[PDB]
Amino acid sequence: TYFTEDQSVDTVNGRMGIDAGDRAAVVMESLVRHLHSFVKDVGITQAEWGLAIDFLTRTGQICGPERQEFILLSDTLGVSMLVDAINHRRPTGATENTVFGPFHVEGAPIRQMGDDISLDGKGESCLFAGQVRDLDGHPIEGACVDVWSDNADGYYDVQQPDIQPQWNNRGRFLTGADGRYLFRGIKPTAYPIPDDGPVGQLLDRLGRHPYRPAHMHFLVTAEGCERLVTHTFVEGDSYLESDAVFGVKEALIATYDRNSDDPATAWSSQYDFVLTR
Amino acid sequence: TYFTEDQSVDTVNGRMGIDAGDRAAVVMESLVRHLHSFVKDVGITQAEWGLAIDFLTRTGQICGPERQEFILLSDTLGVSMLVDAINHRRPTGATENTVFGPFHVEGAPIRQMGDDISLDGKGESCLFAGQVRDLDGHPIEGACVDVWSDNADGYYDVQQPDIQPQWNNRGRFLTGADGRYLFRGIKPTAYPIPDDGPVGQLLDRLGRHPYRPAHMHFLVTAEGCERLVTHTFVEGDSYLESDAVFGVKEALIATYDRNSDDPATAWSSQYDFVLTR
Ligand SMILES: CCCCCCCCCCCCCCCCCCCC(=O)O[C@H](COC(=O)CCCCCCCCCCCCCC)COP(=O)(O)OCCN
Ligand SMILES: CCCCCCCCCCCCCCCCCCCC(=O)O[C@H](COC(=O)CCCCCCCCCCCCCC)COP(=O)(O)OCCN
Ligand SMILES: [Fe+3]
Ligand SMILES: [Fe+3]
Repeated sequence: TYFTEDQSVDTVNGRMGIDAGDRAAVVMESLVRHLHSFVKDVGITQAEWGLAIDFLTRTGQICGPERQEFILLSDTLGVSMLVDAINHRRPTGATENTVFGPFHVEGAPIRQMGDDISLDGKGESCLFAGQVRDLDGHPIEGACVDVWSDNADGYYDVQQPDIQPQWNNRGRFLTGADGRYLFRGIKPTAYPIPDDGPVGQLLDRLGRHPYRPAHMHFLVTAEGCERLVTHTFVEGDSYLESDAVFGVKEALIATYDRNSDDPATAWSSQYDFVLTR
Repeated sequence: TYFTEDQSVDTVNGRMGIDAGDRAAVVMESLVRHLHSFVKDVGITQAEWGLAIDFLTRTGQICGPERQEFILLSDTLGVSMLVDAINHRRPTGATENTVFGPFHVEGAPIRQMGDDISLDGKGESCLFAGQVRDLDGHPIEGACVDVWSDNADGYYDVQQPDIQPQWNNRGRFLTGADGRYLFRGIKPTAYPIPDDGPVGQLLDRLGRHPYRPAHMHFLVTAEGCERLVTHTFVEGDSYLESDAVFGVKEALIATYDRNSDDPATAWSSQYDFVLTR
């Protein structure tokens, strides 16, 4: 007949004109099924529906050059981490992926080893070093170590374009024959995700804080290897067990050593990445 | 301790700081549960995730004074009809609700009975008439009949702000003691929902058309009665069995009679509304 509540799912899915084995049909069949199930499960009202419409609208409207509020929504509802988890499984011993987040920027300067990526000098100086190897234990020559962090104010460069220098706490480093990287930066600082839009509103309404534990992002790539999209977390950070975006993994926690002794930098963090074929 | 695929839902929901019985917690618990189930069900890829982010973003960004693309998305996935369905359980004999759609505009001119709502004179003239009553059969005095339709070009006034006169095919009528309404308009025309944004892209990808059968919208309100948000459909419209927004109900299909004899209007359509509660 016409639409009924009991046949809502079949009614909507049955309008599709594409073959059932087309990937879009498989995805959309499940999306509609789950969406209808949700609405029925909690009895979404007309007013609640209107709230949702308004929220989704504002979420897209606040997106633009320096802000991806839909990524933040995905991130804070654990969707991003879940997508990473089911797609980027790897053997024991290989460094684990985690949530990408929205603040990677392609085409960062290719810098020299030992260069200082902290261009505004805000934070405590830190020496970052380690080795890229394959799963069989061999250093990889010509791996690209693409790194990004916030500054001491809790912001990535792209969040404060007219304040932070371009490429602040960003750089790309290409390993030599020994697989080693080394650069100077600052010790990362815990930061709230942008909380002045819908995502911040929702966290507030759920009695959730917006913070992530301090971390340095590493995107490590090499010919013939799976792309490693990860971060290292500052050991001891108070938010390690309450990351707003669910990104922490035990093995990604990095030690930070205080350097009275080597006063080139105040801190050092050593961390080795292991890629798979 | 940390996020795992198999504990993804508990991990995310467990961060809520509000009481389990708070409406936001009930809704969001189910939203996260269903959203994670969906992602797992069909194995959303990183690329698919990225496509969704972009799509949701564009959907919100194209919203504005004259277009609610999130409503259209809700409508075309059957969510709007479903929310209307589960929030109404009216008695036998009361006129049924259906999908609101995005084109109602508050504060339409209060017109006299017999006034013509068709200001651009595009379409075949039609006389619309009927009676508002209660379930016991008594006319309702002082009901407001708030009506809106497209013009012959298949657009609501707000979709062509520089072309259509303001309030074209819109008006509010207040019933007298006999409960009767009467106005002149045009016979409505089948129309595609706006198909140049994400929603149109999606329908195209699913091999679905963007069309609705011809209809006149009626929002009927009265003191002490449930708000009636409905439409009447043009009998015999070839899209009655394939409404893009699933809004058709048998009882809302209206008969249209041709008037050779009184060529004041070409057509007349008589339809009574029965309010409840
Ligand atoms: C294509 C389909 C599109 C439509 C699909 C429908 C989806 C429905 C799911 C969302 C429904 C959630 C809303 C539940 C409302 C009740 C509890 C939460 C908020 C609530 O209390 O509502 C209001 C306040 O909310 C606030 O101030 C903050 C709430 C923020 C908005 C609600 C959450 C948005 C939904 C998240 C997006 C969906 C995820 C994307 C995949 C006012 O009520 P009150 O009781 O506080 O007032 C009394 C004070 N005097
Ligand atoms: C919290 C945020 C969550 C973040 C998102 C994660 C959730 C996963 C959602 C995944 C949806 C992807 C499904 C699309 C199928 C793609 C695979 C088929 C092959 C292909 O490339 O087709 C594209 C289809 O994508 C398209 O048509 C573009 C994608 C459109 C799908 C998005 C619909 C989402 C519904 C939102 C409801 C709100 C829920 C609130 C609780 C072509 O591209 P094309 O078709 O454009 O080109 C043609 C113009 N006809
Ligand atoms: Fe980050
Ligand atoms: Fe309409």
